[PDB]
Amino acid sequence: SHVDNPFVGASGYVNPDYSKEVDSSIVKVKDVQLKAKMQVVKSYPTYVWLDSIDAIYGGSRNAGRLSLQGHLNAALAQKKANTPITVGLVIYDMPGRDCHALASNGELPLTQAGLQRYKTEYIDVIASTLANPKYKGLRIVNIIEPDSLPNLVTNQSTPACGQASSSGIYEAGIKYALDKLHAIPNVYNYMDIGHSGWLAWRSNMTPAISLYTRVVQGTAAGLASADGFITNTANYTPLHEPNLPNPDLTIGGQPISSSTFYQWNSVFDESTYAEVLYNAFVGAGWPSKIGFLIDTGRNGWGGSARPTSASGNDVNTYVNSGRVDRRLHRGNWCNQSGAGIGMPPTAAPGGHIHAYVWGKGGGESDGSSKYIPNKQGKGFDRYCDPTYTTPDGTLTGALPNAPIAGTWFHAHFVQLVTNAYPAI
Repeated sequence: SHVDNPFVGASGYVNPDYSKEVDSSIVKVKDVQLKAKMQVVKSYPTYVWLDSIDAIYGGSRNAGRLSLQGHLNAALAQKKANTPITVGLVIYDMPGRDCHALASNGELPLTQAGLQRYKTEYIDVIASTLANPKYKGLRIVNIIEPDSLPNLVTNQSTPACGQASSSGIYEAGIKYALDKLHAIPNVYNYMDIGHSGWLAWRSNMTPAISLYTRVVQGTAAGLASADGFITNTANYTPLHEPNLPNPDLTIGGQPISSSTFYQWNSVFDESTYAEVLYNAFVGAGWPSKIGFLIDTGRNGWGGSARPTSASGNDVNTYVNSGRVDRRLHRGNWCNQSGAGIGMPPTAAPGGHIHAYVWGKGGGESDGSSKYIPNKQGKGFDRYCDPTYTTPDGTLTGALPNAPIAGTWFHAHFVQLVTNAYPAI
């Protein structure tokens, strides 16, 4: 029943809510070739974010979206005979969610009372829904709480993150999620582990690896509770930086890793990141068969200005000429301009990569560019404000006139399709 890599030989569930979002853009554009590229984009599986208790129930409780059961019912109707199918879910309601965000939309407080709600009203309801014999023929693939554990390693100076650590609540929430979800034999769990590479940098690697190891080892099944890891969830870092294959290359006596853009971080892309983590986890005693997912929904960095080479007599000129990631700063995560769709969802593309997945479907907003009245409790994170100067000293790169988090952003969508790499 429980196979090593649930993506092998399997189709994927195509979410009709994402299709309906895409359709809303198709009818606005008169370019029939662009319409066609959008038809193709909505043919790909996209992950379903359970970003609140309300998201489990759908309907009027969640902006008209399908309930969890509605998703699982639709998945049944898409399953081909004698062919497995994966249903992608994002488990995303940690107490004190997004401790490093300027404005988190997480509903649950970072308290023991918050944790008990997480257990009873969120995880337990999801787990009992997934355990229904009606759905035994589906393979459920979970992205486990993005934007949670890595902050305990890199952002402990932020008070909310220091408290997520010292309270034990993040670790308690992950353990409970893994215990209840791994107990269902057709459920596969992939631990979110960020994207930047800062988790692997210098004195961060040991606490990062030991943190993930300690949390999963303490579950009932130990390391078997996690089938693997996922990087780049909802972010933009490219699969490869093809013009900068060697971070140690020196120009003017300095390695290009020391350019402004990388700030001494030798991990330039998600392929390098996943391999660095894989080797470290195997070094910590994880089984060699662990797999990595990479979210490639918005990390293509294509279009007609994508660099094809690198040149320059100093590391900054060189790196900036050649990097396909065109962001002002690798810390800019919201509604990024210039970004394009990346690799389509792809099973077992090579090595220890179990799959390329569209963790976040391109076109949905990362947050509004102002505070917009809404009934979902979605706020205004200045990292979504195009005019905001971040603590890193650059603007955000976010697209202007953005709607609230998790709702459709037509202008970003058109841009993402136009700039797809590979092209649609």
